[PDB]
Amino acid sequence: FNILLATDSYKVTHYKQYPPNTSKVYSYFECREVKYEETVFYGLQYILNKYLKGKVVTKEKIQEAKDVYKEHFQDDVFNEKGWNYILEKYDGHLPIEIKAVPEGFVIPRGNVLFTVENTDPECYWLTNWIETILVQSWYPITVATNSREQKKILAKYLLETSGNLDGLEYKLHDFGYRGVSSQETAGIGASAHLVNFKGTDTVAGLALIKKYYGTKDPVPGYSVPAAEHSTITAWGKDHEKDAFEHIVTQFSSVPVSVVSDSYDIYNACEKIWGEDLRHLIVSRSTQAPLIIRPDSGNPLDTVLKVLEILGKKFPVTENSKGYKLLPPYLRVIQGDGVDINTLQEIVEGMKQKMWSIENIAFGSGGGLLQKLTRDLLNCSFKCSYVVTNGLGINVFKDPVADPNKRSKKGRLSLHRTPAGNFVTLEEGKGDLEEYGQDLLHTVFKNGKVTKSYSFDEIRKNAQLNIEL
Amino acid sequence: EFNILLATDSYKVTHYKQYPPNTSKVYSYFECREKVKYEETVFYGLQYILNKYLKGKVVTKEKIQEAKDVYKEHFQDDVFNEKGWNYILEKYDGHLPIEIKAVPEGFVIPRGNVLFTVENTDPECYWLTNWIETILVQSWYPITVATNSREQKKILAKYLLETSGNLDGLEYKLHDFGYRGVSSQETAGIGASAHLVNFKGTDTVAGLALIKKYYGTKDPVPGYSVPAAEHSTITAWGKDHEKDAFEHIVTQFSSVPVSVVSDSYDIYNACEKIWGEDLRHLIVSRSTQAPLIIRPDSGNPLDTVLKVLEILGKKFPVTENSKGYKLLPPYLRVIQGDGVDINTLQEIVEGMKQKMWSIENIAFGSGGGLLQKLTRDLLNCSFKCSYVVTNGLGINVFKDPVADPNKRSKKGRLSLHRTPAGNFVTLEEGKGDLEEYGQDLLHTVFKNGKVTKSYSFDEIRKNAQLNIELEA
Ligand SMILES: O=C(NCc1ccc2sccc2c1)[C@H]1CCCN(c2ncnc3nn(-c4ccc(C(F)(F)F)cc4)cc23)C1
Ligand SMILES: O=C(NCc1ccc2sccc2c1)[C@H]1CCCN(c2ncnc3nn(-c4ccc(C(F)(F)F)cc4)cc23)C1
Ligand SMILES: [Cl-]
Repeated sequence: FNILLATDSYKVTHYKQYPPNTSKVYSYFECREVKYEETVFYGLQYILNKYLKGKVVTKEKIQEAKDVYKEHFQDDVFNEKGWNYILEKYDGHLPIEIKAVPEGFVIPRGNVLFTVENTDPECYWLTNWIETILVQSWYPITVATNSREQKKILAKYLLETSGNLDGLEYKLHDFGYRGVSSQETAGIGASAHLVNFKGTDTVAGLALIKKYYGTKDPVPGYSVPAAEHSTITAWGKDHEKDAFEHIVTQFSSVPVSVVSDSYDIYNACEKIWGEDLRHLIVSRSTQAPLIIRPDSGNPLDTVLKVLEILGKKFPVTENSKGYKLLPPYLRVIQGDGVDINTLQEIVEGMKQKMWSIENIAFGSGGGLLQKLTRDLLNCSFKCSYVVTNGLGINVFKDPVADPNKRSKKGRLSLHRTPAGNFVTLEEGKGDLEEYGQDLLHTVFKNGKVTKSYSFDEIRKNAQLNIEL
Repeated sequence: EFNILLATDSYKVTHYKQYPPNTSKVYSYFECREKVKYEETVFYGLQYILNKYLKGKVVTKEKIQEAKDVYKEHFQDDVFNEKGWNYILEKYDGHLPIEIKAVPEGFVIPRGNVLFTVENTDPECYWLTNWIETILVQSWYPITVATNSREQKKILAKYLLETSGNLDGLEYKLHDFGYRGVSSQETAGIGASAHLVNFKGTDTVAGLALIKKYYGTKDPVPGYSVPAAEHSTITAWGKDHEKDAFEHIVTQFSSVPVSVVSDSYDIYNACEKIWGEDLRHLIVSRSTQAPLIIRPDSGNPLDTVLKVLEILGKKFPVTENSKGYKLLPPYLRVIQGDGVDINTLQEIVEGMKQKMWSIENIAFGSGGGLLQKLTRDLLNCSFKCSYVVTNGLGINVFKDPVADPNKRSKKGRLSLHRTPAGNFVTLEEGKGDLEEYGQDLLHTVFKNGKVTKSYSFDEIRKNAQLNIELEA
């Protein structure tokens, strides 16, 4: 990986664009103002370690960038001198200071989350060179936020229909491995999901967490055996019962998920699971239930009909809240067409039909990890302060067309209000000490990570109020 | 170091226990299922995955032990198929006994056709075909980026030809701004590579290194860029010094095209008063080869572009081209780089045509729309098992959910053929064996750990050409 080639093309030309005698460039990141009123800050530590720390400049990487940019621009605009200065004076370590709110923190929209500035007047251009790298923080931030908002919905309806939050952490399972754009995205996004839940089929997220964050337990996420359409349909259309019987027998003492919509979902629940193989189901342990998985049709209508079918073939109880409950050896997972919008429609529809959320878990793939954009939380990186000719000026952009696009001014700090909320102070006014100490911590300075967090601390920082 | 044993969906670790006993072959295919309609898809991206993740010695004793340890904790049971993976290590030196056949990269294929097939070449590795489903299915992303980018090229081609009379500079009309708007570094390189199948302009440098490394081009670089300002380089001069920043930047880049974002404070003021009066003398002296490209970054995309053009038309000498459409002087152009996606792009060029503005005046930049706002759902990319051999007898397998007709899968051994009318057809149940449809267009691209056929990025670009381009 070459950091010289890891930025937007036009930033190669920006060192020629600042006012002469600019010694400091200071920029910040924010999620500008389900409304997504607060965001989980997560992901920066991965980027600091993988891409920014240590000796990131070498003579080979300088020559490599020079050659590519010569052709890419059909001209020689690359700042070979500036990158050679960093190589010689700092042994390839970036003269940059980054301050950030602790990872896992839940911060309302419109607050400074991290800031970036150069620690050497010669590398004024370096602050915004690494904008492209740092701005991709939007994705772990957005995945963790949107997953936590789904946890809020599940927590509300689980508590309503069951009376507690038992198993809340396993109610949203990550199916997004094949639905995302790359391997690296799969690991990043799955790790952001594991901030809030414990269930994932995306194995790459586990290795990311151990390498860059760490956890007391051996792994941060868990899975169960499960069938796919290929392992069912390979038996032939007339032998779906044989496949079902073989699979739950092979996994008789662990939980097993079995997709049951290969040909007819309703038929499989009523006659195969509910009549032919019913004796293999009711014999199952509470620890290892059969989890029927519908994979097609309208998500809410399918779940309700599936439950109504199973309720008439199996012994239903009424829990202490008055809500119906399958026997402990039988559960349901809906892992098709689940995003935050449809998830809300399902649990509300289940509650209206007096079904407890204990009966169901959810799986999400593309919605959980792929259908998200930087626009969703307005993740933005803008320069707020420069020093030219020895006097610093507060800088901002205020487009006439859009008020929302307006940016913060000057040196920034994050503080607690007297009522315990968050406030971002502008124009260096945090130096007046009317709001206490600045919340941001130096996490990166001059090529070294100076403060880090375990994935256990991040999980505790990210918990819901209902859980506290 | 990447471990292929840890690069699949968790539950596929347990699937070797789930197939019918005495199964010697598992045969699966990839397609963009039938449901801007997206009637045809550019096949691109598989060669990247074959080389980066699948070829060579991908199994080692350390990687087997590593997977065993993680899996035991992950499932809280021992389900990992250590025996099957050690067989591949000892018998084939860690090379995957798999054969992959595929339509050539760059080919434009209508929806509902087999694009590649996967099968095991050793009866002991029946489970391996679908183990690598997750790795292979991620080809949906370069396929979808290339298809959606080509569809935007179609729109630009139609309106450029209508308002100008030719397609000059079409391959530069959609610029890739998506580096910071995507989910990771690897995604940025893959997606920018798929955009360069259809265009030449990119700010995502990672796509260039991917192409050189995995595909290659006769030319030194696949994509090109121009110097450009951002809000940070303008606003750093101060509120009252936007004119100073403008003047400094166009003078530093007197000799090449330079894009200057002009909406930091007031976009309309910048074009009418600053570009159009204060600095007009630095603009009109510019060469045709190195024009000033004014960039508006906010407000309604169509309304801003129209008002910007109306402002510039009154401060600068406009001509009427041979089609009757208005044209800025060659030293002055416009680029709209905000809020551009396939739907918005169509709205802009149509609105420009209604106001008698040539598409020659404008280029477009897209970030999130071009590379991040796409899903596997859009082209219905799907990987399914269509054929298996059990007890020596091959059977055609498929899924036919009652709730959804669209979810139904193809049956048996598959082949892709040219029809008598020149269209494409996918033959099911091994019927391609009959030879009534000509030669199978799928070629073996991967067999037993080796990439057996590869394509240059030059061939891919030729294969993906628009019909309008061919006639011209
Ligand atoms: O009772 C436990 N287990 C068995 C169990 C109970 C309820 C349900 S509801 C769907 C599955 C399931 C399974 C203990 C032991 C630990 C789990 N516990 C859980 N409590 C509440 N809801 C849970 N959902 N899942 C779950 C979700 C998705 C998947 C899959 F297939 F996608 F990977 C697998 C399991 C676990 C839940 C506590
Ligand atoms: O002298 C050439 N062009 C100058 C030119 C003409 C029209 C326009 S309209 C926007 C820019 C522009 C620039 C030759 C040489 C090669 C280019 N030619 C092109 N012909 C037609 N449309 C083109 N758009 N772009 C373009 C788009 C985006 C960006 C960026 F990076 F800022 F985003 C830069 C340039 C080039 C066009 C032919
Ligand atoms: Cl999905």
